[PDB]
Amino acid sequence: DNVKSQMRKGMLEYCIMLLLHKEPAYASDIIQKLKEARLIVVEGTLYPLLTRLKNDDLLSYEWVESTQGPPRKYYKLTGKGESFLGELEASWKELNETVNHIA
Amino acid sequence: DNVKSQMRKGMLEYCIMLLLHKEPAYASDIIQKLKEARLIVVEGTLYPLLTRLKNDDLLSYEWVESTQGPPRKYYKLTGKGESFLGELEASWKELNETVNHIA
Ligand SMILES: OC[C@H]1O[C@H](O)[C@H](O)[C@@H](O)[C@@H]1O
Ligand SMILES: OC[C@H]1O[C@H](O)[C@H](O)[C@@H](O)[C@@H]1O
Repeated sequence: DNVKSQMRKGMLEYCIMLLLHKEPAYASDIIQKLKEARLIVVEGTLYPLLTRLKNDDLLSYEWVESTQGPPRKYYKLTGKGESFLGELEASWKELNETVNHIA
Repeated sequence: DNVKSQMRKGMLEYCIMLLLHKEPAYASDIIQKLKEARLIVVEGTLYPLLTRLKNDDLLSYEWVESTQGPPRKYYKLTGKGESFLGELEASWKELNETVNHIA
């Protein structure tokens, strides 16, 4: 219920930070890169997490302004985002020295 | 702040479920197996997560009753815990088909 929900948000949040770490991207680029990974994540799911990560200053954005379409948010992983990402990746790595003790 | 906190709880929660998946254990066994993994996690950190995972029926416990010491909680990963754990491990695995698209 609550634990499952937060942990699943966490996985998706980590995945967003992962995808943004090399290239900045529109939400639509993120959705598309997920599609290539055989993952469907809709706007209803993706948008609030982007907002949550921006609010904690892990992501930041600038508006891309046009005359042809609406303003689009162009997201990048911040300094704080890159450091926290580095922490998490090393923690998954440690979680395989754990996977030795479990088995 | 908030995102960092929930994501770190998530990592530890996953680690607890990982450690409990083969063997049931006292909190002290979990702390000890973490010590062997070069990880220090104190009671103040571990206890509320165990409680949180039990409350979502991912863990369950029975009291070990003695005349020599106090009652001790003996924890195991539930059916629901094992299934959710299986979901998460496969999701980390998928997160390496993601790690190809990131690079
Ligand atoms: O607000 C416009 C939104 O749609 C655009 O297609 C972009 O993918 C996204 O970054 C932005 O949030
Ligand atoms: O309540 C007693 C507590 O301490 C014991 O040492 C056990 O490690 C733990 O499972 C239990 O929660």
